[PDB]
Amino acid sequence: KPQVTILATGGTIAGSGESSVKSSYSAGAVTVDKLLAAVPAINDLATIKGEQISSIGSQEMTGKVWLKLAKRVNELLAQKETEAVIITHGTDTMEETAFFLNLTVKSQKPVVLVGAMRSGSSMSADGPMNLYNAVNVAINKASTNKGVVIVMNDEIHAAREATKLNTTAVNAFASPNTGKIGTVYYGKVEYFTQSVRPHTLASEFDISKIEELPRVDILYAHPDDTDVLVNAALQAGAKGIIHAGMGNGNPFPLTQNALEKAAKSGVVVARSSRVGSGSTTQEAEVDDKKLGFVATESLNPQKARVLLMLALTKTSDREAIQKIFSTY
Amino acid sequence: KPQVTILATGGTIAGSGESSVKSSYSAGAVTVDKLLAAVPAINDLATIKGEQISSIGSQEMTGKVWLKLAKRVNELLAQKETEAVIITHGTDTMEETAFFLNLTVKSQKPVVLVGAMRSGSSMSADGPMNLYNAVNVAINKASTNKGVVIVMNDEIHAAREATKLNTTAVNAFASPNTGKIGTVYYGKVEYFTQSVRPHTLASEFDISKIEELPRVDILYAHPDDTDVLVNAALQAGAKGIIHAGMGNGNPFPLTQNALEKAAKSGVVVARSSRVGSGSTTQEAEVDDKKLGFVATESLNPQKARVLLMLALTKTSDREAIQKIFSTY
Amino acid sequence: KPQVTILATGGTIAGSGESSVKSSYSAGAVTVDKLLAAVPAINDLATIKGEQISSIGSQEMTGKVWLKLAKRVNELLAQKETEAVIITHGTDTMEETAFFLNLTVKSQKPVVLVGAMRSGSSMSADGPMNLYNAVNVAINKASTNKGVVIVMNDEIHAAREATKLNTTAVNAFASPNTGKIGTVYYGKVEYFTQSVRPHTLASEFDISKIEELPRVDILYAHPDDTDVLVNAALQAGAKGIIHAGMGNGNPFPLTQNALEKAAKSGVVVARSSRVGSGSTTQEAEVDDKKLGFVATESLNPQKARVLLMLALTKTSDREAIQKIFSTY
Amino acid sequence: KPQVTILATGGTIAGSGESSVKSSYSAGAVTVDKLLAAVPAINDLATIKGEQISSIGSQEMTGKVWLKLAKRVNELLAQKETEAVIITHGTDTMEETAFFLNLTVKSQKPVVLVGAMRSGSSMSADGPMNLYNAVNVAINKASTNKGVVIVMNDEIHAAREATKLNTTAVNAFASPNTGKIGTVYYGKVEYFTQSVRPHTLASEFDISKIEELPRVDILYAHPDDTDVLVNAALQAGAKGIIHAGMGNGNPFPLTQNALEKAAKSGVVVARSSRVGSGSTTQEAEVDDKKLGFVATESLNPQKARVLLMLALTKTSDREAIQKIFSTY
Ligand SMILES: N[C@@H](CC(=O)O)C(=O)O
Ligand SMILES: N[C@@H](CC(=O)O)C(=O)O
Ligand SMILES: N[C@@H](CC(=O)O)C(=O)O
Ligand SMILES: N[C@@H](CC(=O)O)C(=O)O
Repeated sequence: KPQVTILATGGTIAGSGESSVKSSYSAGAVTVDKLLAAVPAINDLATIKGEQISSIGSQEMTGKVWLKLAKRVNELLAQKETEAVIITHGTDTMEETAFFLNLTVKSQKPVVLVGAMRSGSSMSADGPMNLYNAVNVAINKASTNKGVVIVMNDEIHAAREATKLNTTAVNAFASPNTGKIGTVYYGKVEYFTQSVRPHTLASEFDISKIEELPRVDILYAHPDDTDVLVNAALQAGAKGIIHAGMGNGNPFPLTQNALEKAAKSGVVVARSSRVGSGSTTQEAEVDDKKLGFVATESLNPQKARVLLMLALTKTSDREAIQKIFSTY
Repeated sequence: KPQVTILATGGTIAGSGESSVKSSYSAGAVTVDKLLAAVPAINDLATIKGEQISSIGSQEMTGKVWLKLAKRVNELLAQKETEAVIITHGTDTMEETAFFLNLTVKSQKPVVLVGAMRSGSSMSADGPMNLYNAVNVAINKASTNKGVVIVMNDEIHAAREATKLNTTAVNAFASPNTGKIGTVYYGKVEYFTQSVRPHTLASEFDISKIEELPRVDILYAHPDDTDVLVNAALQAGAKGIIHAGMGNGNPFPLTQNALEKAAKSGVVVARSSRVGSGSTTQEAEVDDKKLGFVATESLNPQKARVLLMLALTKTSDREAIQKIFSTY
Repeated sequence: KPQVTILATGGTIAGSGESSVKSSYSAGAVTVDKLLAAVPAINDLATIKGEQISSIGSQEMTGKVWLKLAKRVNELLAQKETEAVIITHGTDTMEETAFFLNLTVKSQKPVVLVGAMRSGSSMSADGPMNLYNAVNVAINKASTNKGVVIVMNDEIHAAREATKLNTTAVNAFASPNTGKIGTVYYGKVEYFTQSVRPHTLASEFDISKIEELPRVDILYAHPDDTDVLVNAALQAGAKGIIHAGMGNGNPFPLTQNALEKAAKSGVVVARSSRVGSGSTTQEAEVDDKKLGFVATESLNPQKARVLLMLALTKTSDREAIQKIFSTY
Repeated sequence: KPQVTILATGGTIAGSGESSVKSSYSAGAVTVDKLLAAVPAINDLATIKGEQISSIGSQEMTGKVWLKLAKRVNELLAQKETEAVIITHGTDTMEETAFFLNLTVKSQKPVVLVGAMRSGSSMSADGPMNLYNAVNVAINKASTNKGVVIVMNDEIHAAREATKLNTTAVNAFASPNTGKIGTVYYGKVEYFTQSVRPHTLASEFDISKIEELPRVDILYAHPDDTDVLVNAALQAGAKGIIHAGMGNGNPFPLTQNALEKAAKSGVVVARSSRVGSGSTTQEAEVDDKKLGFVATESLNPQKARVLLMLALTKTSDREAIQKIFSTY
């Protein structure tokens, strides 16, 4: 059987309450032992080890945990015995973690993120099936060199493309600019596409000596907008600002003036959009070269923030950062 | 022929350059005369008058223009001769203006907003067809008491439900929580549903004596979030804050603490979501009663902001504002 | 507590195996007693009675069962004590049954159809939550006069609009031309729209004395198509044919010739589309008046078949049937 | 400039009426000269030659035209000077032609299909932009070895995945199981994914000596279904039958019996679904091995028909054809 490590970042996503007997096997973490008792079929698929990386809701995630997680995944995948890693994660910020890992994990071995939109104690809990399917995706031969993926609701999503698009639905994850790369239905894994954007082993980013990430704020645009939030971000030491613009990345005029001042001060200003899908394009209404801004193209604000944080570990140059957005 | 007024808020959405002869008829505004020359078939459908309300891109919209527009629409629809109004508008913030009018226009006569995702001078410009269809919707007997609608890409969307969900596509408008209420295909209008949430003549809001709207800021949530933007909004005199939360409206802990302090000071804090669709629900992970927050339910951040601005013209009471979010 | 009857058309959609004790209460049907044991929370919401109408997979449905079901629902809802009916049904043809009931049930009281895309013995079975939500929708005051609805995956779909759009997903039901009319999330029911097309008490159709429905076949169009299936339908005594055309209802020329001959013989030919969404329109490429065909407008082939079957109980007149398609 | 050939299969998709002067250049086909006059910017991108392959609406397409087109495309792409082919085509059956070419063109050079949902003479015609973008996709370096693509509405779709999913909308094309592989916005081409299913140079099929394709019929399933259409297809010499089944490919019992008899006679029976998306899976409710059927997995009925036609040029063996459906 293949060997896989499950890294937990919070509580259990499958099952509820205490186990009906004390397991003889310890996987290495109580959360993971609880998963193996809730979804016993996973033991027939792989030898499972477990680790508790953090113990939080995903809305409490920080860069410090991202760095810890990425360094550990890199260590685990460098081991000959370890065939893949599965990370159990809260759904709220799963897309941000997945995208961060997709640029920092230096391996072709599968890395699968999975969660649950319903509590494990709920009627019709989705966690058990989501986990079972995640293990099957982690051990599949075709999963190699696909990048980091999210497995939810019988679907396999590329980390660059995935987002949570609904507050409550079991089918909340989507890839609105490209679609799922594959499917997993009662453990049967099939891929139909793959990303052509560089990831994992092909990424230029290396976080192995980084202890803290650069500060990047996100602003939400609207009619009758303001300069005071730009100013407060600058005052708090923001190294970058993602602006979630109206339509195709458009600012209100007062805010634009403030962003232009931020960019001149050396804070990188990257234009995204509040709309949900599509590219925030170059050479539309905003003269990015004249103002000193980067266009984020086909991302969203929260994933753009992750990429700009990584870029800022290397450079604050506008052209070099535009090239990063136009590559990854 | 029915009499309709077209109100322009910027430039032409159809045609490009100068007219091939000087019209004998003036509709009342040069922009509208240019529309009638670009889409001459509309003159066979209605007697068209025109007015220029503002001359801006929609990313430059302000509450002052919203108030001017709402008061003028109410004046026009009070005239016996005027059967409907059409408003030409930039796409970026069309959903905000439409939602504002849906709660402030005191009439059952149709109010249609229309725009264009491509320039009128572009190949395959969408403005001419969008406008032709908009006039057909405005004059249709079934359009009475539907509320304010957006007509784009052969679709009729209810203002409560409509949003721009893509940066560039001609089909960028959607109603992600309910779908379009009708269709309009080469001018043939058909309704399949109507909103059951109160609007227009049934709305409690009245802006006839309001000269300035309450300040309401929007915040974009993310991992490793901050208190400084909350604090800057408070300092700039925000009467309300929309928080675009992670997942089902969840804040990061530092931010939650700052929002709790805002709410205690009498600034209304309303929880929405950054995700794009679904309800930001009551009685999920955030104890709204204990912290002093409102749940915005099935809106999005930018329409929640419009409703909170209107609510704040009447009250800052938490319970009363929750009832308003649960009604409209 | 309100009184509701659950009518089963096959097996259980929630739970698996035998009950852990023999219930003292009999609801009136073993399948329903099994549902009450699998989802005990439903007993706190309503007094439940049960009946077994048929015992089949939905792919085995026949007009005979539709007639039995419709007559029984009409009898139950005529009783003062009965507040609503819930029908448990296989997903495959749930849309056809729902649409048939929406034109034949002469009552404003709620009629809710519900099923499960996963077996009740599966990990993460959706039936328990789907049923719980269905009962909550059946007892809600706002559900009155909404027509027949389908409740799946936390969504409320109007029967006229609903379809199964995916082979396996828990989120397979959709309303592709209009969207869901409401939501139901852990039993909390909210409506946002309603149909404006006539249904239930406002329908002209009455099946109380009908023992067998007219035969209507469906044909699937494609390049290099044929006349032999039209001919075989005619030979088998088809009273109507739904043609699932290419694009906006277009036939291949050989097939068109055969359909024109069918229509001249008195068999009603109604044009739908194989594409999945949108209206099959009048006055596009096919001259329906000259050829003797009906355009089905905003339906799909299988729901068009249901409406044409009902129309054929009354008339074979082309204009009268076009009016039926353009009304319901 | 790169040299590209445009092959027309019907009339012009852009422009309308006569040219304002007689061109000095002939591209080689009057339809193509009319395109170059309607969209003159294309002449700055490439040296364009033109050919008229057929003169029909796409609803009149036959296997004979598919064979002529595939052989000609193979001849052209074997020429050193020819960098790509563009094919103008009716939208109704564009997905079938594209899928056929994707399995029969023996080249990595780009092959782009393009059409228009509105007439060139319409207001807001989409053909001019669609064609401009199609030429930009054809000449882009990243378009090599992507397989055959459909370019519509600013989107690049893989032929294996693309379908017309709406009767009338300009955004009618979709890839419901995977999404678009790239974008093209005012000629700026970007790819985000590529198909991992074999195509073009990697396909086993070769049509160079085939003069007529095997007959394959499609049947539309429904409640109270019949055996007479199966029987008529057999009688007309069908070598294969695609069954568009209820839900996950389920037949009605009478029909299943007739299909079992067909399969025993050596007619290949392949199960697809009427639903619109998802896989028609193996090992669900239908025992394919026992009955002698193939599961078409993640296609739709009309593309399953194209693949079964090509499979039947080589074999009628059940297992071998299941492998073909599981590969391509
Ligand atoms: N708030 C939870 C949501 C979930 O996991 O569904 C989390 O993000 O940790
Ligand atoms: N930025 C423009 C976009 C458009 O109209 O499409 C506006 O909102 O005014
Ligand atoms: N074939 C089953 C499918 C389901 O219920 O999910 C039925 O239609 O009865
Ligand atoms: N019926 C036309 C439709 C179009 O091109 O949009 C065809 O397929 O040729």
